[PDB]
Parts: sequence; structure tokens; C-alpha cells
Amino acid sequence: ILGGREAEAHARPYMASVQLNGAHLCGGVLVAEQWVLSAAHCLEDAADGKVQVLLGAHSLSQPEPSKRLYDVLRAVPHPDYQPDTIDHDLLLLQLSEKATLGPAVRPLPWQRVDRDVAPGTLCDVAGWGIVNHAGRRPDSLQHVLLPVLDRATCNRRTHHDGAITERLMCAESNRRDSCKGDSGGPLVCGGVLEGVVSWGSRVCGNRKKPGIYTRVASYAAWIDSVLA
Repeated sequence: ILGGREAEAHARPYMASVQLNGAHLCGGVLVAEQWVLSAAHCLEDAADGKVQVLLGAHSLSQPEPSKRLYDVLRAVPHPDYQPDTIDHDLLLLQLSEKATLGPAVRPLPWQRVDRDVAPGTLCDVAGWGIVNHAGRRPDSLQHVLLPVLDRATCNRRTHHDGAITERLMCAESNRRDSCKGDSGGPLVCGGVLEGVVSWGSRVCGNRKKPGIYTRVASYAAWIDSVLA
């Protein structure tokens, strides 16, 4: 997370760390007792390794009373996701067992009503990705409040000339951003999961194009069919 600050320990109990052989690979969101929502492209990066998800964490290395590591039973990427493409970048991870819920571990509700967040609204994004141009990786959870751009500005800025789909949303990337390692992390607006971090900034600290996040409301039907 570029330009943020250290989150308060376990104040965002829905935060998950999707790990590849012990190293943090991507962010994730606990959406149910046994399901973690993240980004599909995160699986591309893991060609032959063991993916597991860490819950109840603040510090990735320090022992904490609520940390629990789980194995992933099934990985369900969106059916229409095409590697080296940006749409349908959603992945549902099923844990080896139902998570032990408590103050530090609890699902976050997600937007099932398909409506746009008001442009100008500050939403919260959390993650353990790169924090500066040097490639420095934090031990503890970071977070930033990012303003959501209006669609036309998102369209024009990102794509150039031809549409930004109705299934994506943009938040400024100018001084605060998501960087590598933050993909799959939540974008929370007013207590509800509104989007999921898409590809992070290529070079942390120097992208001109806004950050793109997948709108979950656009996929409420898919999410529900996988959880049924």
C-alpha cells in the first residue's frame, strides 16, 4: 500500500493473506465461514506451489493469539477469466475447514445491490503489499483511504477512448495506491465490501493511470452460486 499508515491490530477482522509456500502472495477477504474472496491472476503467479490463507493476522511474522493458517480445499476462479486480460479478475477460495470466528476473524458483508459508489467518496483499502518505490514489504497490515473517481473519468483515464466496463471502478493512484502484493484485497466503502483490488501498480509510486478494482455487486449472482 503506497502512502498509507499501519492499521490498528485486528480492527479489520475480514482481512486475509493468501500465501504461497509461506510468503504473502495476495490479499483476500473472508466473505463466509469457509470462503475467501481474492483476485484470479494471483493463481497465475503460483504455478507449482502450495497456496494457503492466513487469518486473524496483523503482523505476518509475529505470533498472535488469533492467527490461524488454513489449507485451500478448492480454488474457484471466475469462469470467464482469461490470463493477461483484466476483467473477471475474481477468485473464490474454499478453506480446508470452516474458520474459527471471533473478534479478530469475521466475514465482511459485500454489496449485492448494483449501484455506483458516489464519486468523491473515500473508501478503505488494506493490504501487505509494497509500500514504497524501493520495493520495501511491510510486516504489519497497512491501509489507505482512496477517493472513487466517476466512471467517465475512469473510462477516459484507463482505456483511452473506448469504454471502461460497468463491472470495474477506479480510485485515484497519484500519491496513495495499491502496489504489488495488494491484489485480491478489499476496497471497503461505508462498512461494505464494494470492490476487490485488481492488478497492483506496476512500479509502486509512479503510475499515472488510476487504480482499478472489480465491483463485487456486478458478480453477486456468481458469488452466490459458488457459496450455495
